Amino acid sequence: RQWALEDFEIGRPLGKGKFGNVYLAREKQSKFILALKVLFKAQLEKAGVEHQLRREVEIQSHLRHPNILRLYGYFHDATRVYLILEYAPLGTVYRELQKLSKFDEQRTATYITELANALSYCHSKRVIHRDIKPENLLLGSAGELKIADFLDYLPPEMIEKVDLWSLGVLCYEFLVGKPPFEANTYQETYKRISRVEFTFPDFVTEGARDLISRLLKHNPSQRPMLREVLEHPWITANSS
Ligand SMILES: CNc1nccc(-c2cccnc2Oc2ccc(NC(=O)Nc3cccc(C(F)(F)F)c3)cc2C)n1
Repeated sequence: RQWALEDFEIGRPLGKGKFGNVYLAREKQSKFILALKVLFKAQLEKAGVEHQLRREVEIQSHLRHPNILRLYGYFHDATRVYLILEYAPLGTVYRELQKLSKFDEQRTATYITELANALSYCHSKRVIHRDIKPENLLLGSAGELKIADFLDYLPPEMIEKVDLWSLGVLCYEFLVGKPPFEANTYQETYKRISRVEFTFPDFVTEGARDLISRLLKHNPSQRPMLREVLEHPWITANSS
């Protein structure tokens, strides 16, 4: 397939992102609704990520999972790069979280389940996802989470099995409304993650504390496998 900008009808802006604006779009060849990101060669060059982007897209093109935001393909012209992406009608988990302040245990477990299934898919094909932020987590029409990930969220080994640490930080944030190691200073945040200093408010149930505590280990090897997250009693009791 040899894509071009002529193949799409451009609709409303969906906001700014890292290295370009994202627009609602509709492909003339199929009438199908999607999202189009516009990037700039000069901006990608000035930083030095042009080679990292070309790799990410090649990997991203070969991933078919309902909990990963689909990259249908890509193209470029003289001065721009274009990503053809699945549109997520329900927005970000980030925005939802600040709207709702926090999530109950059914919403959290269901999300973690969805994440762990997407992270399992990627494991069975030797693809590794680093840190995962709520900003990179999008929502489809049926409310299902979709990963759009091509300090507070980084494990101790990346600042001094990364998937699992991310699952633990998110599970905490979803229920509590703030990341577990957040502090007023970058140095204080550093100390928290390195020493793994988190405390639960009174309302976090014991089953959730067991999962989070097993996920937030300093030693990467002592973190559970993704199957063990999916079979955890708290997860299966609360997931839809
Ligand atoms: C509302 N529904 C909806 N639906 C689909 C999209 C959006 C969307 C909207 C606004 C912004 N990003 C949006 O989606 C994204 C689109 C790509 C990316 N990833 C990305 O830009 N990665 C990226 C870039 C440069 C260099 C690099 C590199 F190579 F350096 F790592 C890696 C991440 C998001 C989150 N929104």
